Amino acid sequence: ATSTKKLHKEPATLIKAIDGDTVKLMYKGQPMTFRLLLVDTPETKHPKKGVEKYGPEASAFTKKMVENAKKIEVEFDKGQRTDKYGRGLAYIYADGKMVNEALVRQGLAKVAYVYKPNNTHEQLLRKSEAQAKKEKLNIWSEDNADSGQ
Repeated sequence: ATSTKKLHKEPATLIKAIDGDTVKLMYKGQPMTFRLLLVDTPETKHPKKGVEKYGPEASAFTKKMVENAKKIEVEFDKGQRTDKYGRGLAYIYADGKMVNEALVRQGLAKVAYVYKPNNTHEQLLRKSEAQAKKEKLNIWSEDNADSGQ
């Protein structure tokens, strides 16, 4: 595949995360929001009696992986760069780990709708989503017995 790859990663710092998909990071010497591309997080405000499933989970792993990951790199996809709300459409890499591939392989986020041309790390997100569903992690842990009946 190519000789030395055609995509690189720029250095960025942490500023202030808000949700599991919305995270503010310092890039280009300026405060810019970043929305995990091809990623989707569950709402934690729908319920007023407190989330009993997984409300405060992706948000805690987002601020914990970004606050600890000293090497945070960002990689914009050849697709657009900013959504219509000024969101940084790209992928995050905490400690050389695809933050998006982590929340998805952990069973705390599903692959967001796929819209071309944004489709680079798509098949990869499909494999991680299948693993979480194959391990019954968090949301994928609904099977009770399914042994005959």
